[PDB]
Amino acid sequence: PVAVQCGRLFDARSGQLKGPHTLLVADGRIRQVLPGARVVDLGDKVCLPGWTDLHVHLGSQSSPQSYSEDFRLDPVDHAFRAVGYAEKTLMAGFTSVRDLGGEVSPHLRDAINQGLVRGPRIFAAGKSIATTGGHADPTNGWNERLAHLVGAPGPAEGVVNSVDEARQAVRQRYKEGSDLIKITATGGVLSYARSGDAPQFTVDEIKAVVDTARDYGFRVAAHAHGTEGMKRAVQAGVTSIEHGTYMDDEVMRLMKQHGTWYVPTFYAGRFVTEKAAIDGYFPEVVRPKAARIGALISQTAAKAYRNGVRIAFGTDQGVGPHGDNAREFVYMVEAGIPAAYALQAATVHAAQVLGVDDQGVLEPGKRADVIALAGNPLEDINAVLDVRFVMKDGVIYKQ
Amino acid sequence: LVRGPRIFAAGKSIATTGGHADPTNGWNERLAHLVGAPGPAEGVVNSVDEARQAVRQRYKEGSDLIKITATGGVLSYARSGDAPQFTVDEIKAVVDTARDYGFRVAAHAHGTEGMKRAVQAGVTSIEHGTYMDDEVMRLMKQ
Amino acid sequence: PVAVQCGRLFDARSGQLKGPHTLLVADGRIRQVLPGARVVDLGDKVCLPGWTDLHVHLGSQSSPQSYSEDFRLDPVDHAFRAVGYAEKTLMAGFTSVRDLGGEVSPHLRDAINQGLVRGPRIFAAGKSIATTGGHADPTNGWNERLAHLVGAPGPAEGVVNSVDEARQAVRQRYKEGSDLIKITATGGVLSYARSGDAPQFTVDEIKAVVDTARDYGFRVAAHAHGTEGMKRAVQAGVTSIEHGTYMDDEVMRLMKQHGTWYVPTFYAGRFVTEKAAIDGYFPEVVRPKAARIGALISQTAAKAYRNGVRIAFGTDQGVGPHGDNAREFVYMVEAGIPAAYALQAATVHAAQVLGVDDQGVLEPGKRADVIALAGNPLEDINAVLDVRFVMKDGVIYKQ
Amino acid sequence: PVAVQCGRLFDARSGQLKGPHTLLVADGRIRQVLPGARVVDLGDKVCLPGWTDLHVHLGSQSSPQSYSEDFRLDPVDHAFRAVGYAEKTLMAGFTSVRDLGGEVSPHLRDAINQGLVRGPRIFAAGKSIATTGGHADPTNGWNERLAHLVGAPGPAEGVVNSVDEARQAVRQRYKEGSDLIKITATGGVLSYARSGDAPQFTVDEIKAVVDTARDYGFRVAAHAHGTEGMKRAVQAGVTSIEHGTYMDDEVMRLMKQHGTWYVPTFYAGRFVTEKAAIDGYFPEVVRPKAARIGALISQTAAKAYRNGVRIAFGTDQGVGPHGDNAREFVYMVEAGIPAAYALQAATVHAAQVLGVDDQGVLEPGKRADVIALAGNPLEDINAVLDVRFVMKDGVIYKQ
Ligand SMILES: N[C@@H](Cc1ccccc1)C(=O)O
Ligand SMILES: N[C@@H](Cc1ccccc1)C(=O)O
Ligand SMILES: N[C@@H](Cc1ccccc1)C(=O)O
Ligand SMILES: N[C@@H](Cc1ccccc1)C(=O)O
Ligand SMILES: [Zn+2]
Ligand SMILES: [Zn+2]
Ligand SMILES: [Zn+2]
Ligand SMILES: [Zn+2]
Ligand SMILES: [Zn+2]
Ligand SMILES: [Zn+2]
Ligand SMILES: [Zn+2]
Repeated sequence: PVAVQCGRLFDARSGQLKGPHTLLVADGRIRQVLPGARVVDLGDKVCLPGWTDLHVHLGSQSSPQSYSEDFRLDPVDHAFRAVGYAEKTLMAGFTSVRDLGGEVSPHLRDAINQGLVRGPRIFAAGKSIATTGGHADPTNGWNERLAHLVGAPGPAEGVVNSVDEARQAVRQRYKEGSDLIKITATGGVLSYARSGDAPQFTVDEIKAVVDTARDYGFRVAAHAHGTEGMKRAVQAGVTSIEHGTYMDDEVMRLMKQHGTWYVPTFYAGRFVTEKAAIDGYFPEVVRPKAARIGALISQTAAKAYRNGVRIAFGTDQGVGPHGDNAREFVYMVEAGIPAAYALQAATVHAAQVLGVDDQGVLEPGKRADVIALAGNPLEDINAVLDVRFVMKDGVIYKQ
Repeated sequence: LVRGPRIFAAGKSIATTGGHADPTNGWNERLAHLVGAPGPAEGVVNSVDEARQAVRQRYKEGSDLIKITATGGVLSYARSGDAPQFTVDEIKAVVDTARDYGFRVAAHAHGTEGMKRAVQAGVTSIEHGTYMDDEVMRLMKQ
Repeated sequence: PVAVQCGRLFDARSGQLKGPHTLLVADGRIRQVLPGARVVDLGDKVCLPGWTDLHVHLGSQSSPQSYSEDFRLDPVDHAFRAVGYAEKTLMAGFTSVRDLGGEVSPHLRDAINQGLVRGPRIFAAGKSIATTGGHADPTNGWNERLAHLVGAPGPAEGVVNSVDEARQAVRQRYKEGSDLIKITATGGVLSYARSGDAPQFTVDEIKAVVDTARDYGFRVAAHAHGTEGMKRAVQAGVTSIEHGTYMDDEVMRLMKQHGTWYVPTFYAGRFVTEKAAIDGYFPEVVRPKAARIGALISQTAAKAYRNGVRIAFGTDQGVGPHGDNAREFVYMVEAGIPAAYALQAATVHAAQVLGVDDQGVLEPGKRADVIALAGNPLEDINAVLDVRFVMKDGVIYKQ
Repeated sequence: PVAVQCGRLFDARSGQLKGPHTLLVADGRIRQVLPGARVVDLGDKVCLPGWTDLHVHLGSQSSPQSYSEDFRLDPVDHAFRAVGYAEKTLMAGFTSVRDLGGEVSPHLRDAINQGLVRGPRIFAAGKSIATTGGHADPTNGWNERLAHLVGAPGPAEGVVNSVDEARQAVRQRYKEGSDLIKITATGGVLSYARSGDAPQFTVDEIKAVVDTARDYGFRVAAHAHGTEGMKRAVQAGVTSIEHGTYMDDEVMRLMKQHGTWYVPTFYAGRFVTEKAAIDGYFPEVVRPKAARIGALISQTAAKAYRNGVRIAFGTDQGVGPHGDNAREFVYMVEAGIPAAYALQAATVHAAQVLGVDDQGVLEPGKRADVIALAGNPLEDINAVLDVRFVMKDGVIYKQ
């Protein structure tokens, strides 16, 4: 039971910044909010709800040695790195994340929930579902010998080629403690494959995935660059679309009429655009796709925002360095999106994307996830780069 | 050889991947890798043809009837307890295959949706009926 | 470039407590000691070299649920616990440990060396070498189905039955990044096997293990309860003997003539004796062995010390809770061993056991592992339970 | 707390029949014997210690359908028969048995010890150790397809071909919960192999088996028909020899000097001789061996007894029907062995063969295994076929 006196409070529901306020917190919930036991004085700081990043990969981080780790490193090394990654993510002001791929994240979520390590609240997708040769196929680029001693990946490994295999893959993800489902509808940039945006799912397979996920209470996120795969994913009924690179007017209309959420991920596009100029950083098959696809996200996201498509906050950290997520906010404001909507997309719209109602706004009966900033972010957007106070579930982690 | 009652045996219970009767729930990655993904011979089905093969495999092993788990359960090492784990097509395939071999089908069900699917497919008995409601009651009576 | 000013200093080379001293720490080494840049002041505290624990298992900790973790838990789950275990071990005053079994410990050592997590300096053995049905056999207690699924373990898994297999197992431990070798010469208490002290190695096999390890520059530690297996291990040429449970005068003469080190591990025996009186804590096949064997270590260690057998500090944490290793000191003093020798066995004798010469004494040119206690340990031993200052390699971790 | 009053008592230590006696049974042991709480009255019956059968196979019983059960029956089907087999064996007067082969018998021993089923006290050997193509090879007679499916058996399956393999096989039998070791030194009758008495072990392999078993505290029993293999087994140091079919003067001298025990098994030879005259009962490869070898046991056992070879009681039930083991007594008497020695071989010599000292004679401080006969066995041996009172460990199972 504590009382946090905030000099200025940001309302995520209305998007407006209020004046001095007091928050009485008990049992990890916001017990009461008073306009105008232990006292926490942040009377010269701007208070906000904890941020949510809807696209992270806490089990990896890009480096020049990435494309060999799968042959040299064990999951235990990735877990030891993920401890520091999760600590840096929590200290940057993000009290919740959605992990969109990786088999160490559910274990890390269990460890954080038990109290062994510090970090955010993780909504884990587990292994991403793909087709043969797809963006998430775990055998792309392997020679004949390794592929022969591995075998052709199947539904247990996340690779499907029919409706029944898609059903089995969704059920296998449920068996392993996943919180949601992730599919790759088209090709990608960082995969060891020729194509970058070709459609890799049929409408029947995506419909089977969505129908199976509805039975287990799972939401489906879709990775899509090309227009045809994005259209198939939207018409099948996925909840969110990732990177939306080649989105057009018909896809925009379908998104608006369906209510699908859009996650642009400015940070990943800028990172892959900058890192493709360095010789030898990416493999020769990856570099042209990175150079071509990275420099379109800002334009596509600005066009989608101007047309009324619902946009939510997500960065794809795992390509960029963990702990620098808030820079995305800056990229959102220099692309023509107002700062208030940018903060709403990380606080109140992120909860709608996640399908929960116990977080997002500083209201009674909700989780006590509170952060504070030195400066007011509605005038200068760089103020989000200096987080002073972090509290999660009523426990103070930075003060 | 021994004393006891007259036994009508069902054998291994048919389930889906991660179901209440899945024999690999809660096993770590190593044991599950040396076991492999259970299939129709092990009682785990994910399609109509797999359900047909599972019913025929139970017949091959001298079963007297068929047992399926339509929803989740309590004592299983799985997260859910009543979520629907069978599609209507799979249960219909199970019942149609069992009718050919003279088998009756018993269904384990806690949640309402799985119970409704099992009843509308044509199972003989429903087990534990935990979240039964008025519509399921009417369907069972009819 | 720091200078630490201690009110009283302990000399591990001689076993006496000196007066005020100043130590100049630069580049991670002890540069120069002065009788009587930045200044650290511990003028009311007693300064000592950092302790070494020669028997730990940082990848496990005994609990009521232990004997099922082999079927329900993954290595990443163990690594997430090992992070906290290592943090507690380092914080308790132990800047160096010798891990005597486990496949996670080398990865934790690499992570600590890279700076990802905090912990002591680890000398890891990796997998322990045993025979078929031995104390360290990873398949003991499994049913026929699982045992057929995995197959009979061989030299790669650490199970040997001949001279060539022992050679290959030593080379396989070298291939996996081990710093030393560990064998189980007899049966044990916590294994799922019927015997507790029967001889499980032949002289030829142990000689082959020692001869192979000598080529690769390793030292061999042997776990031994029974007199025949321990005699075989001593006569083959192992470096240290663990738990010495049924040691007698012929064995004592052999160790005195051979120069073998002895590690009693009071804490493990006391812990198993206490836990054998709780119903259901241990399996039914384990409880009688624990009750019989636990209550003999104290007497055997005292009677070995009275005859002049060289004794080194070890606890077997992993059986007891990590971070409580200093309590072993108390068990050493109440058994008739002077506190000066108890501290020397953990500082200067531990370095001799490890085979290194860059640690153990606070002398110029050696690593700067310095701990400080509030009270004086040479009058009351319980003062070892309150560590106030911990420094390792020149970096302060507690002050 | 019971008192049993017997009209006449047999002294197994001396071989004489005493007069009336009273035995006080408390806590499962014989407490005190009186010449001349609850009272059990057997005043018109002869009291004896419970018998021991040193050669049984409680997991099988010979039948016309035997040589197909390896392909159509599961172990549970055998356990359900073993329940009744053990009940009949205990009810026939045998309170202790030594099982000389089978993977179900250790489980039956555990079940009887836990009290789930009724039966005698079992000393089980587990799998029998043989060489490639040996009498106990579990793959003899299979076609190429099945043999390729299972693969060539190794030490885990009980087949050895070298010293290290024999060591590993002994350790593997120890790992599976065996109480002793069993090897087949020569060929046999009931195996699906060409030979019946050829030497199938080398001296080095048997010496390795014996030396390994001595470390783990086991005794070794060797099945042997031919003189070369039996000589090798005797000179290596086995504890007992089974069936002794082609024993000669040199072998007899070797057993007399070494102190080896001899188990003739009259019943098995008589049964195979009787069943070799029925068409189709045995396979064509088995019938000539049975007809040749069965009709030599009686003569060999009698002529071995005349030379002073120590003889112990054994039948090989599993070949003949369980519960008819006492008939062997008759076969012993008509072959020239006195009834007193026949009873001593089953009571006091059996304990020496087993290596235990808590059974065999009705003396204070020993287990209370007491049987009673209606008639006097020292005048008519057929009285052993009518057992009226059976008690084991102080619990009355028949009265
Ligand atoms: N994960 C994305 C990275 C990316 C995002 C956005 C733009 C460009 C690249 C991919 O590999 O396809
Ligand atoms: N077998 C049932 C047990 C049960 C029956 C009825 C009610 C609750 C539990 C299950 O695990 O689901
Ligand atoms: N590792 C030892 C534990 C132990 C140490 C000392 C005494 C008793 C037990 C064992 O299981 O055998
Ligand atoms: N087990 C013996 C049976 C037997 C015993 C005695 C004489 C003849 C046969 C065998 O098959 O060889
Ligand atoms: Zn993506
Ligand atoms: Zn991604
Ligand atoms: Zn049920
Ligand atoms: Zn040990
Ligand atoms: Zn140990
Ligand atoms: Zn035999
Ligand atoms: Zn036999």
